[PDB]
Amino acid sequence: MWFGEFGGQYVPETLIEPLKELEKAYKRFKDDEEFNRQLNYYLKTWAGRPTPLYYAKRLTEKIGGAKIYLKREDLVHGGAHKTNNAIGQALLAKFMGKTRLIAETGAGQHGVATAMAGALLGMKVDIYMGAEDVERQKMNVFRMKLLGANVIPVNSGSRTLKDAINEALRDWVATFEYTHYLIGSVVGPHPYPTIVRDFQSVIGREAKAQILEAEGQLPDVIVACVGGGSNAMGIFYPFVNDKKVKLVGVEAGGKGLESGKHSASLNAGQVGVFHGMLSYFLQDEGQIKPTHSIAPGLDYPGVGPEHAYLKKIQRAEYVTVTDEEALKAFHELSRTEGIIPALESAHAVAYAMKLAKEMSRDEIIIVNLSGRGDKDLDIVLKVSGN
Amino acid sequence: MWFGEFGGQYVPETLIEPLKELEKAYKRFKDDEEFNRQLNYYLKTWAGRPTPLYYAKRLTEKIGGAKIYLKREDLVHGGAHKTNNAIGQALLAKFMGKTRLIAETGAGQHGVATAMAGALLGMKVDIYMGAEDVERQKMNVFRMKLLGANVIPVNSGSRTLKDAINEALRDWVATFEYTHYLIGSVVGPHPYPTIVRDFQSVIGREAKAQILEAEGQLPDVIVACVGGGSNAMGIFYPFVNDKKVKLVGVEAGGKGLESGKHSASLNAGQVGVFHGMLSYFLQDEGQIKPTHSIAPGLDYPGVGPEHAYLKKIQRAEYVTVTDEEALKAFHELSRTEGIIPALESAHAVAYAMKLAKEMSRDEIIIVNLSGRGDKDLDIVLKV
Ligand SMILES: N[C@@H](Cc1c[nH]c2ccccc12)C(=O)O
Ligand SMILES: N[C@@H](Cc1c[nH]c2ccccc12)C(=O)O
Ligand code: NA
Ligand code: NA
Repeated sequence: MWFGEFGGQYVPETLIEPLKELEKAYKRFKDDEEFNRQLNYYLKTWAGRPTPLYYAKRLTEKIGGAKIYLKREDLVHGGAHKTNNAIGQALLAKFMGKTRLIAETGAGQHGVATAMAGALLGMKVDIYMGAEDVERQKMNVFRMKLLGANVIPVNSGSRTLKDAINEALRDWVATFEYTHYLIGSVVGPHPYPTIVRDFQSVIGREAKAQILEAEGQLPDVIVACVGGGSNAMGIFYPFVNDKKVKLVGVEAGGKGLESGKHSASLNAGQVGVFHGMLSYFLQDEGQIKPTHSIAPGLDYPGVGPEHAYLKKIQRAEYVTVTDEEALKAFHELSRTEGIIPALESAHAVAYAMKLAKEMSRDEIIIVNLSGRGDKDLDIVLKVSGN
Repeated sequence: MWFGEFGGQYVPETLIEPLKELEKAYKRFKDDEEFNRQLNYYLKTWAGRPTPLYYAKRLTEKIGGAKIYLKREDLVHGGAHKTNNAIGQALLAKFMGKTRLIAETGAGQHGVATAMAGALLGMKVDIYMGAEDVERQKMNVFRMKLLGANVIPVNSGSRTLKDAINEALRDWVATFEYTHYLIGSVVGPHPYPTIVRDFQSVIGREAKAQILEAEGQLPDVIVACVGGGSNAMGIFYPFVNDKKVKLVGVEAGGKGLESGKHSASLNAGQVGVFHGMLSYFLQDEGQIKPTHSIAPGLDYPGVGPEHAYLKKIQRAEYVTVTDEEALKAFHELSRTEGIIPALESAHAVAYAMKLAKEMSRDEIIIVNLSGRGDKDLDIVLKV
């Protein structure tokens, strides 16, 4: 439930029952033979795992520093690592006898992944989405609709991701007997930060074997972008006990840290309690403060408790990258390696490039390439221009 | 060079030298140990091969007949099978000492695949694209520029794919010393229909191994959509000598075969020489007729000569599906399996659905799901 001081279950008593039931089911199924057979089979045949680990030789040579490898989560079905979590939890839901999935989304990407897994497993899917986000993510909303899901605009509060999570929890209180709340990152009340991390850990287990195969040793650094923290947790977690492996999380610096238009909770936020967890949040009077990133998956005012924990014990370092740096990295990866990254992933690429220049040519960086940039084309067209 | 009577090399003198140099380079490198190390490496670590073979359980049970498996070329880097050919020909070009790629595109999908492969290997890339297609494919155009390619609008003729291929050929004649012309499907003069089919055959080889693992037998039917024919040849070719495996190719029926708006060359075209090859072409006083499909990859007025051959010897059957049926299958796959298919691929899905209803529950159909539908979201929305 806790990662040091961070985590917990700060919810009304009406959620205690659904959360206890989910904990019990997960403890039962997580190591179950049949559950893991089916999950692996879907991950393989439907999602396309394993993803490759790709040596970005041109990019490495251009920078003239450490070797840069990309863990190619951009190749998973759906175009992002979120699918690994959507399948794991949807399958758990199905083993729990649930017939409906609900989920929040802000960028839309989780909503799509949820819709895809619910279509796969024959479940009803309802997606809560703040109205400001719906307006800004018309194509992802359309994807969710083609996939058979219903999108429910949330008009309360600030009409964004924080408010969609709050509305989804209210729904789950009334519907948990047949509904599973499929949370999209390593956030929320226990057992969600644990479960989502466990479903994303496949990324690091694969990357560890692949890098051993490619280079005969562990990497010197692993770099991942941090919104809520699930792609980073998925790649970090199997290297947590390999003490020589540096772990770097990259937050959204937005228009700059001193601009106030960023989303860097670990860098600039303060301890707080929302959405059932004690973690770092960006807040003013204890209110959640508006956040921004050019990468819409990075725009959440909190961060997962397990990251707060790794930061506190100094197991992992957390840095920031601006919108402009990320954008430059997005263009550079496209032109240099023929890989169009998600703007989220482009944050991690931008930090890696900086980092590589300072290291020696026999050192190794693995970047988690959390998604592909098709979803971002409209935004990049508007901001970069034609 | 020929498939039965089809194919060939019917080009001006000025194209002979480039084609014969390509053909020698191909002979040299196709089985070369280093060339195949490099190919396999890029296909694995950059493209993501192998792609999985997926049992479409919900769809199969709903229809109630044959089991439907999908060969998931939607999961290749770039979201379509074109990447296999783009890699293989770009790498060839690189081994030949070329520094530049040119390529035609209509739908923009080949233009993107070529741009990606050029970027990967550090080549210059110029894409020839009919002005008509440029205006309908804003996002693919954008993709190509992000990948560092240049897009050259073509304003001659009808300003569509056939004209792009013409201009690319004219450029290649001038530039082949340092440029490779990376053609997009199993069409053109020898050795292109062979080279493209050889670089797609990986699809069939994987699918063969994968269906044996899954079901312990070969399939009853393999179904693929057919524009120029490359995804279909890639999946068919390794099964050509397995005499019990039926091969079905699905052409764009457009607004109906009666309607004048379709791209069903094998089904309603006539044999003719165009783009250096004898094959089936849709023709009016003998000029190449305008063509149409909702799936922009299926709108070439010709078809690859290896298909013309397979049809003639009756080793494969060719059918058509309309725009309407393809769009219904696009929606059905999305809702039932959580896979949004390319509108090209949705033609094969739509036919496999029809076929499956008529077949037994222990029979097996493999559909080549040649692409994902992200690229098609604008046009499906705009509808
Ligand atoms: N907004 C993103 C990522 C996301 C989903 N749920 C979250 C919860 C916390 C932080 C980020 C997220 C999306 O919906 O695709
Ligand atoms: N027009 C499609 C497919 C294509 C490329 N070249 C071709 C030649 C023949 C037939 C089809 C094609 C594209 O460009 O992506
Ligand atoms: Na944050
Ligand atoms: Na045709």
